[PDB]
Order: sequence, then structure tokens, then C-alpha cells
Amino acid sequence: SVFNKDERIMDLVSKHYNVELCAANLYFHLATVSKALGYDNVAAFFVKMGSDKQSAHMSRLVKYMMKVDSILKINQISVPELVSFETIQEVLDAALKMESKVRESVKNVTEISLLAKDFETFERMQWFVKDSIEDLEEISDVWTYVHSPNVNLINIENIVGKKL
Amino acid sequence: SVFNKDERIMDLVSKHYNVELCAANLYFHLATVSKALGYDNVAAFFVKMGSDKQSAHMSRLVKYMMKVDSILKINQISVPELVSFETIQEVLDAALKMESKVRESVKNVTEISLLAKDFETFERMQWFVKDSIEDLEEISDVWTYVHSPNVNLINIENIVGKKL
Amino acid sequence: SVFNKDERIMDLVSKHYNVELCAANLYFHLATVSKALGYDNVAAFFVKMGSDKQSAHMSRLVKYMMKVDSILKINQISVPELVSFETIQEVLDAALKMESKVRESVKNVTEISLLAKDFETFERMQWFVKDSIEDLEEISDVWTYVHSPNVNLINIENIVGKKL
Amino acid sequence: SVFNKDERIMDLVSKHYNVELCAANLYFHLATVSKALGYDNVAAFFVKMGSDKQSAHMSRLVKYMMKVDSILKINQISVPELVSFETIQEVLDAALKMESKVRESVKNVTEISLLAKDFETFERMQWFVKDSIEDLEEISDVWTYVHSPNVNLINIENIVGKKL
Amino acid sequence: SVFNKDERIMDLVSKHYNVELCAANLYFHLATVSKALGYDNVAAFFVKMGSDKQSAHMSRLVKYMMKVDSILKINQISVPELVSFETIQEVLDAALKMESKVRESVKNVTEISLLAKDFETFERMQWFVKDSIEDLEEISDVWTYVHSPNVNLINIENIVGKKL
Amino acid sequence: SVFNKDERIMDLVSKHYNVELCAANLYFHLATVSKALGYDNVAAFFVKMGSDKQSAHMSRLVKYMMKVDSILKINQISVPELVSFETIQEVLDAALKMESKVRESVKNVTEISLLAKDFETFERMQWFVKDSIEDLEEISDVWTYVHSPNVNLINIENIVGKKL
Amino acid sequence: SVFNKDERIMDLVSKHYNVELCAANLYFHLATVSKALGYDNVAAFFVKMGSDKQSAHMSRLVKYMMKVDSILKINQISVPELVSFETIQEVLDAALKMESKVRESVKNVTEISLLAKDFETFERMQWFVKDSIEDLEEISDVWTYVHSPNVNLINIENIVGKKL
Ligand SMILES: [Fe+3]
Ligand SMILES: [Fe+3]
Ligand SMILES: [Fe+3]
Ligand SMILES: [Fe+3]
Ligand SMILES: [Fe+3]
Ligand SMILES: [Fe+3]
Ligand SMILES: [Fe+3]
Ligand SMILES: [Fe+3]
Ligand SMILES: [Fe+3]
Ligand SMILES: [Fe+3]
Ligand SMILES: [Fe+3]
Ligand SMILES: [Fe+3]
Ligand SMILES: [Fe+3]
Ligand SMILES: [Fe+3]
Ligand SMILES: [Fe+3]
Ligand SMILES: [Fe+3]
Ligand SMILES: [Fe+3]
Ligand SMILES: [Fe+3]
Ligand SMILES: [Fe+3]
Ligand SMILES: [Fe+3]
Ligand SMILES: [Fe+3]
Ligand SMILES: [Fe+3]
Ligand SMILES: [Fe+3]
Ligand SMILES: [Fe+3]
Ligand SMILES: [Fe+3]
Ligand SMILES: [Fe+3]
Ligand SMILES: [Fe+3]
Ligand SMILES: [Fe+3]
Ligand SMILES: [Fe+3]
Ligand SMILES: [Fe+3]
Ligand SMILES: [Fe+3]
Ligand SMILES: [Fe+3]
Ligand SMILES: [Fe+3]
Ligand SMILES: [Fe+3]
Ligand SMILES: [Fe+3]
Ligand SMILES: [Fe+3]
Repeated sequence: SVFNKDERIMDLVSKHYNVELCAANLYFHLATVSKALGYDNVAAFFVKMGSDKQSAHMSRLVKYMMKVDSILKINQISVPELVSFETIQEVLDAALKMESKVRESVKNVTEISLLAKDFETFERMQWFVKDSIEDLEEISDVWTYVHSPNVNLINIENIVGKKL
Repeated sequence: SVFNKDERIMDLVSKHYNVELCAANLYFHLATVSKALGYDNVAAFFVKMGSDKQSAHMSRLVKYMMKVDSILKINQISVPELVSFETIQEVLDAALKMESKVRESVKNVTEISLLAKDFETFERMQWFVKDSIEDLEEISDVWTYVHSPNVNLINIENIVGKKL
Repeated sequence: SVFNKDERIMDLVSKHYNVELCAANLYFHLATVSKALGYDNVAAFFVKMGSDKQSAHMSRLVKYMMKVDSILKINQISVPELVSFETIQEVLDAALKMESKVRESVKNVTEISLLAKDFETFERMQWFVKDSIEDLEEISDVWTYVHSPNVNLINIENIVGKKL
Repeated sequence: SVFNKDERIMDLVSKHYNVELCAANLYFHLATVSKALGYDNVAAFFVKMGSDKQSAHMSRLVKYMMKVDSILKINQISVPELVSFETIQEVLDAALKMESKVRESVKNVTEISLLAKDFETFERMQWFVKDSIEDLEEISDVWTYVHSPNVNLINIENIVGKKL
Repeated sequence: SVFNKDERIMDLVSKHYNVELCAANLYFHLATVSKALGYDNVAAFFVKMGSDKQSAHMSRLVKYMMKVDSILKINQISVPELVSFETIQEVLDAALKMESKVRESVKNVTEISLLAKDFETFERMQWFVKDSIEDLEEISDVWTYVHSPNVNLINIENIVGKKL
Repeated sequence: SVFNKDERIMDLVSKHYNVELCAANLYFHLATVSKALGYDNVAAFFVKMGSDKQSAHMSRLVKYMMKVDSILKINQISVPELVSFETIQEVLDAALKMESKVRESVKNVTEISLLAKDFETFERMQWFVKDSIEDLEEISDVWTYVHSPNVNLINIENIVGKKL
Repeated sequence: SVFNKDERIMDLVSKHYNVELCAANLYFHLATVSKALGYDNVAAFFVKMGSDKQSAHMSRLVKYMMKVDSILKINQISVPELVSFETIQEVLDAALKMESKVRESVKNVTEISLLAKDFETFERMQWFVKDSIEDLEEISDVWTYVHSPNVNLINIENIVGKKL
């Protein structure tokens, strides 16, 4: 291809796609867990988060790879490691860990692409640098609500409903 | 200048500008503290209060000084004395003390300008006499919410969100 | 906090807020000086510049700090050192020196955040890199008008009026 | 309360509320007297005056007291002393005496709040200073109509109808 | 008058006006008490209730009396007996007692007017028979909220705010 | 009259009407002088200032006197002392002196009425306290343009045209 | 000036301005007298007449003088000779005499300008020839109303209200 992208950097872009999809996959799982625990609005929140990963993150990554004629590889990175959840607090713990890993993945691809003088990839990653902050803040806020002392299921449902 | 304003009264107007800016500066600080404590809506409330001090209070004061060809002096009065905050209750304590000082500043400039027969300054201060009541009520209401017995973070966030 | 920002970098962001506020404070002061020297449109220009620092620069900085749960500290950096002004030329000299320092501050935070691999702060500073050019150009253009040979007060007022 | 109002001044504000209510009570009474004497439009005029006391005067007073956390006390001041009326002239005599007392009450609260340096109450009373003129003029004008020489019931009804 | 209403029934209509005004007077008092206790929305609720008594109840009664050329007499019945309130529960106790007395007054005038074959007054009272149920339900609902076990000030304020 | 105004204060109101009319009369004179000196836009500026005195200042004064049943007396105060003008600078000197006198007259009525406890007149003068600043600023601005070093007729005409 | 108007004719134009202003001054005085005598609508009629002299008559005269570079001089002709009025009939007597004099002054300027072959001034006076008839008719009609046998204050007020 005339774009002659380095396969190391493109593999990192592909890996970050798998990390965003791993998050999406986890969030759709956590939506069903949250609902079964009685948290309809927390469940809808996770559906929104997973849908956003598809429509805003994964879509930008696959579109960028096509712009530079590079190949997206899906693999086992995309499948989240599932533990058992007994409380809505444990659900949010897992979501916070996942989104924090998305953010670290963004930072890694951003740093390495700049190191490698791949300014096209560095430029495409800037949207993700900014938006990873937003996504981590959203999950962090809901983690705060469910971990706050002396809150009840209705309190959690009510305030999370205001993020939909 | 043909307006021949007395420098004593104009210095008091300038000082009150610094007091409104001190409040703005404190509120933007308290916004970041509130957010770090987990209170996104209380943080937004403080951003609103500080922005209002800029757009409604400081703007009217500097416009008035220009109408009468007098000089605005910014100085150390504008920099708030920062203590450490560990709870959202301590944050609101500091906000209540600050706005109460704004209100006392308004009263001082109002009283002294009338004493000095500066009816132009007395007239300009009437907006501030009225609005200082509103601003103190707003901060007082949020102080009441966070100090009420047996409330939780979600309760506070929910009711403060209704003031945005 | 889950964002785990480098306090030394976030302190630089907080210091840059104080530099933008120091510019705003100087411009509101220079508005009243300009007006008292007979320059109503130059005064309105400085009101616009200070108001823009509030609504576009300081707002973005405090919003960013809240996104990453970091603390904004206002201090004496925000208070401009005021010299006396006898001419509108000296007024614009002071404004040009101030905005040049704003631009150097932006560059410093941008450079240090990049070197520290704080890509989130580097990304947020890009808006300031671009806008600092604009603000410096605006003040430099007025500096050029008031320092050109053989211009009169009406000349200056008329052309500055076109910038409003 | 953080507003720390002077109870003796706020009691005067509460008494002025009772005076406005005493006027409203008298006007609703005088509406029924006017109607029974054959004066449908004069009766409608008194309904308008009493309704205005409720919606514009009493509403502003209780809103102000709530702004400063002060207590409204209704007492026997609010109950007008009723004499018998045989003519529409006597009806308007009573209304003129009443509204004149409303205006004296406004003046008293305004004067005492200023002397006490309660600028917040002085500011709130300014609307009443202006509007008491209007209300007294309206009643005095109808007084003039019904007391003019050689006028008949139809004359009075027709011209008062134009005030509705 | 050609309407020849019996003075006994008209005195009862006049007395019921005083009872609705007594309720209005109490509710405006209770608005200031509620606000001073920290309940801004409960205070607004009482302002709404008192304003409704003026605009919907008292207005219909004075209009009816004028239709039948009868005289409205305001007296001491209109002045509520004020006790001291220390809690928002005691405030709602007093409101519930007052509205319950309004409803009993409606029933008395309705029953006696029918007994007396005053079908005009019986017909006019039908609006009040229906609406007294609504007003007692509204106050009863807020009484229920403030007396419910384990509620806090924010809970009360939040749910009462939904009735405004 | 039921208004029972102090004729000494009302005579001051009437005198201030004559001072505003004196200013209007001077400005219509100076419009014709400015025009004859070659300054079409300065002439239009004076027509605007004189018309403003009529429609905004004199109108409010005569309307206030009628509200309180008091008598407006026009006398020699209203006739400006005319001197010869050879330059547009002399024209603006006269206008600046005149509007300074208007502002001083406003302050005199305001201060004396307040001292006399004529709160109705003090209230009516507040609009004049505020607007006298605006009118003096307007005339002062044109004075500044015509007195600035090294300006020509076209410069003056162009910038004054922007005020129309 | 290139227009080279004759000073005696332009002095007569300026004198006619003073006559229209004398009428305006008288009418604003008579408005306050009319109001104090109990005639709200007659007072509003005089405000209308005086305002029309300002906006329609005086404005055209000063605009014409500026067109031909001539100078407007206000002098004691503009100050009406006031006598005491005890009745609304005496008020209208004075107004009718004043407007008759305006009409005679129009005729005088029109006549001498034609004699002098000042066709520019003759042309400008044609608007005044026509409109003086209208203004005299208006005042004459109100004179007729207040001087008609057996009319009362309400009669006068009602029909004059139709002219507003
Ligand atoms: Fe549900
Ligand atoms: Fe996202
Ligand atoms: Fe998102
Ligand atoms: Fe948060
Ligand atoms: Fe809840
Ligand atoms: Fe709760
Ligand atoms: Fe949030
Ligand atoms: Fe405010
Ligand atoms: Fe506010
Ligand atoms: Fe409150
Ligand atoms: Fe809640
Ligand atoms: Fe900018
Ligand atoms: Fe800019
Ligand atoms: Fe030159
Ligand atoms: Fe120019
Ligand atoms: Fe009113
Ligand atoms: Fe009114
Ligand atoms: Fe007759
Ligand atoms: Fe009639
Ligand atoms: Fe509230
Ligand atoms: Fe109701
Ligand atoms: Fe209702
Ligand atoms: Fe219920
Ligand atoms: Fe609980
Ligand atoms: Fe609870
Ligand atoms: Fe709640
Ligand atoms: Fe010209
Ligand atoms: Fe003006
Ligand atoms: Fe103006
Ligand atoms: Fe100026
Ligand atoms: Fe020019
Ligand atoms: Fe130009
Ligand atoms: Fe006319
Ligand atoms: Fe006319
Ligand atoms: Fe009539
Ligand atoms: Fe008649």
C-alpha cells in the first residue's frame, strides 16, 4: 500500500480496538447482571456505555485502519474475563477496572505512535485521549454513587436514571 | 474628569469588586474540591455561582467605574485564604462565610456612599443590595441540604442538581 | 482518585489558570485606565479581552481539572503588578507584555506535559496553543495602531471600534 | 439565621402586610356595598383594587420575608373597622381614608428601615413607595367622580367602567 | 333588593369567606415558618395554597354575593390563632387542622342552604364541595410525607417540589 | 389634595424641569451653531440630546407632578444664557458646562428630598441619578473628540456620526 | 453661508419657534393645573398638545434653520405669562388664547416671507398654515365642551378622553 504503515503501530491500533470491544462486551454482560440484581437504570447505563463503545470508539478505529489500508485483527483480547458478581458494588468495581484499562490502552498507543513518528496514528488517537477521560468519569461517578455510605437501591436507581 | 468622583468612595467600589472576585475565586476552587469529593452537581453549582459573580457582579462594577471615569484596582483582597477541606460540609461552611462577607461588603459600600452623598454610587449599589440576598439564599439553601441530619451523597446531589 | 494525575503537572495547569486570570485582571484595570484617558473603544476592547479570558480560557481549565479530579488553587500569581500609566501607548505596552507572558505560559505547560507523557494535559493545551496566537495578535494589532506615527485619538478610537 | 435581620424592622414589614390586607379586605367589602347600591362598575373597580393588593403588594411582602427567613404574622390589624354606608359617596370616603393609611404605612417602614441602616428593607420598599402613589391616585380619581356636582349614577358608572 | 336573599344564609356565606381567608392567612404564615425551618419547597407549597384560596375560593364567594346584592362582612374569624412551631411536622399538623375546618365549613353552608331552600346558594356551594376534597387531599398528602418514618429534609423537599 | 406634598420640594422638582428644558433649549441652539460651523453630525448629535431631554426627562417630571397633584411652573430658568461661539470647541465647552449643571441639579433635588423625608420624590429622582451619568458621558465624549490634539473636521464628523 | 438667508426673516422663524415653545410650556403647565382640578383626561390632552408642538412643530423649524445654516435663538418669548386658574373653564380660555397667537404668528412669518420673496421660508411655512388650523380646532373643541351649559366634570372627562 502507498500508505506503508508500520505493522507494529497498526497491531497496537488493532489491539486497542479489541480493548474497546472487551469493554463493550463486559458492559453488555454487566447490563444483564445489573438488571437481574434489580437495577433497571444501572442496566440501561451499561447498555448506553457498550453502545457508545461500538458507535463512537470501534467505528473510528476501523474507519482509520481502512483509511490507511491496514487490517483489523479481532482475537481473544476482546473477550472479558468474567467473575461472579453478587452485589451492584462488585459490578461497578469490574466496570471501573475495565474502563481504567481502556484509558491505559489509549495512552500506550498514543505514546508509542508518537515515539514511532506515526503522526497519523497520534492524531487519530487524540479523540480517544479526550474521550477516555469522559468515559472513565462516567463510570467513576456511578461507582461513587453505589459505594456511598447509607444509600439504598432507589437512591442509586434515581440518580443513575439522570445520566440516561 | 468632569465626574469628579471622590476617591474614597471609588476605592470602596474597587474593593467591593475585589470581594466579589474573591468569592468567584473561592467558588471555582470549591468546585474542584467538591468534584474530587464525589459531588459533581455541587461542583457545577459552584461553577454557576462563580460564573455569575463574573458576568453579573464584576461586570456591573467595572462598567460603572468606566461611566464615572474611575480606576479599578485589583489587589490581594481578591485572593481567598484557602484552608484544607475534608468534607462537603466544610466546603459549604467556607462558601457560606464568603457569601456572607460579600453581603456585608455590599452593605458597607451602600451605607458609606449614601453618607458621602454619592447618590450615583448608592443607586448603582441597589442592584447589589437586592442580589446579595439572592446569592446568600442560594448558598444558604445548599448549606442546609448538606448539613441536614441523615442525608446521603445521592440525596445531596439530587437536590442540588435541581438548582442547575 | 482513579485518574492518578501527576500533582506537579496539575499544579502547572493551576498556575496557568492564575496567569490567564492575571491577564483578565490587568485587562479590566486597563479598561478603566483607557476610559479615563478618553479611549472608550479601547476600554471596550479590554473588557472584551478580559471577558474572553473568563469565559473561554479559565472555564476550560477549571473544567479540565474537574474532569481529572484535580484541585484549582488561586494565589498571588493572579494579581497583576500595576504601574502608573500616563498615555494609551503605555497601556498597550503593558497589555502586550501581559499577553506575551500568557503565551509563554501555555508553551511551558504544553512542553512539560508532553515531556512527562501526560497526553491528557497535552491534548487540553492544544486549544490554548492555537488561541494564544489569536489573543496575542489582537493585542499586538491594537499596539500597532496606538504606536503608529501621526495618528490621533479619533483615529485610534475608530479603528479599534471595528474590532468590537 | 444567616441573614440576621432586625426583628423590630421585620415586624414593621409584617405590620405593613396587615395594612395592605386590611385595604384588600375593605375593598372586597366595599365591592359588595357598591354593587348593592346599584354601582356594578364601582364594585368591579373595588374587586380590582383588592385583587391587586393580593397579587402585587402582599405577594411581594411575603416573598421578601421568606428571602430573609423572617416570619409573617397576621393579626387584627388586617381586619377593617366597618361603618354603615348609605351612599356611594360614603363608600369612596372610606376607600380614600384607607388607601391614604396604606401610603402612610409605606412611608413609615421606608423611613424607619433607612434610619436603622436596613438597606435590604429600604430597597424592597421602593416598589411600594412608587405604587402607593398609583393606588392612591386611582381611588382619589373615583372619589373625585362620585363627589363632583351634578353627576348621576349613570355618569359615575360609565366613567369608572373606563378604568376597568 | 329584588333577590331578597335571607340574611341568615348570606351571613353563612360571608362566614365561609372568612374561613377560606383564615386558611389563606395561616398558609402565608406557614410559608414563612417553613422557609425559616429550611423547607423552601414546602414554603412554596403554602404560598400556592394561600394564593389558590384567594384566586379561586374567595373570588367565587365575593362574586356570588354581588350577583345576589348581598354584603360581605370580614371579621375576626379571618385571623388564625397562631401557636409556636418548632418542626415541619407541627407546621403540617396545623395546616391539616385548618383545611379540615374549611371542609367542615363548606359542608355546613351547603347543608343549611339546602335546608333553607336557598337553591342558589346550594348550587354555588357545589364547586366548593368538590374542591374542598382536592385541597384537603393536597395538604393531607404533604402531611403524610413529613410524618413518614425515616424521611429526611431532602426527601421531603424533593417530593413536595413535584407538587409545584 | 390627598397627596399633601411639600410645596418647597415640589418647587424644586419644577425647577429641575426648567434645568432640563434649559439644556434642551441650549442643545437645539447648539445644533444650529454646529451646523453653521460645518458639523452636520455634531448638529444631529445635539438634536438627539435635546429631543431626549424632552421625551425622557421632562416627560417623566411632568408625569410625576401630575401623579401627586402638583403644579409645574415654567420660568426664566429655562432660557439659556447665550454667548458667541466661533469654534466647535467653544460649542462643546458650553454643552459640557450645561450638562454638568443638569447633573448637579439632579443631585440637589435627590439630596434635599431625602433629607425632607419625601421618599416619593427621592424614588422618582433615581432614574435621573442614573441617566444624568449617561448624558454627561455622551457630551463629555464629544468634548474629548473635539479637544483632542491634531484632529480635523472630518475626523470629528466621522466619530460623532457613530453616536447617532 | 451659501444660502444667504435674510437675518430678519430667519429671526422671525426663530421667534415662531419660541411661540410654539411658549405654547408647549403653557400646555405642560395647564396639564398639571387640569389634573389638580380633577380632570385627568383634559390633563392628558394638554400633554398631547405640548408633545405635538415639540415633535411636529419645533422639530420642523429647527430642521429648516439647519438646512439654510441659520441660528435658532431661544429667549423670553418662550416663557408663558401665567395667571392663576380656579376653574377648568379659565384653563381652556388661556389655551384658546395661546393657540390663537400661534396661528397669528404662523400668518405673520408666512406673510413677511412672501413679501420678502423668501420662497424657501414661505414653502416651509405651508405645513404650519395647514396644521395651525388643526391645533386651534382641537383646543377650540375642548373649549366648547367645557363652556357648554349644564355639563358636569364626568361629561367633560368622557368626551375629552375620546381625543386621546
Ligand atoms: Fe424500571
Ligand atoms: Fe466514549
Ligand atoms: Fe461517552
Ligand atoms: Fe464524579
Ligand atoms: Fe432517591
Ligand atoms: Fe433517602
Ligand atoms: Fe455526575
Ligand atoms: Fe448574583
Ligand atoms: Fe444569582
Ligand atoms: Fe433555604
Ligand atoms: Fe435523593
Ligand atoms: Fe482567547
Ligand atoms: Fe480571543
Ligand atoms: Fe495629521
Ligand atoms: Fe479615523
Ligand atoms: Fe397597587
Ligand atoms: Fe395598582
Ligand atoms: Fe343634569
Ligand atoms: Fe355618562
Ligand atoms: Fe431551594
Ligand atoms: Fe382549592
Ligand atoms: Fe386546589
Ligand atoms: Fe395521599
Ligand atoms: Fe436512611
Ligand atoms: Fe435514607
Ligand atoms: Fe429524595
Ligand atoms: Fe454641513
Ligand atoms: Fe438622557
Ligand atoms: Fe440619553
Ligand atoms: Fe469617554
Ligand atoms: Fe476620520
Ligand atoms: Fe469611518
Ligand atoms: Fe400640531
Ligand atoms: Fe395636532
Ligand atoms: Fe358623560
Ligand atoms: Fe349627563
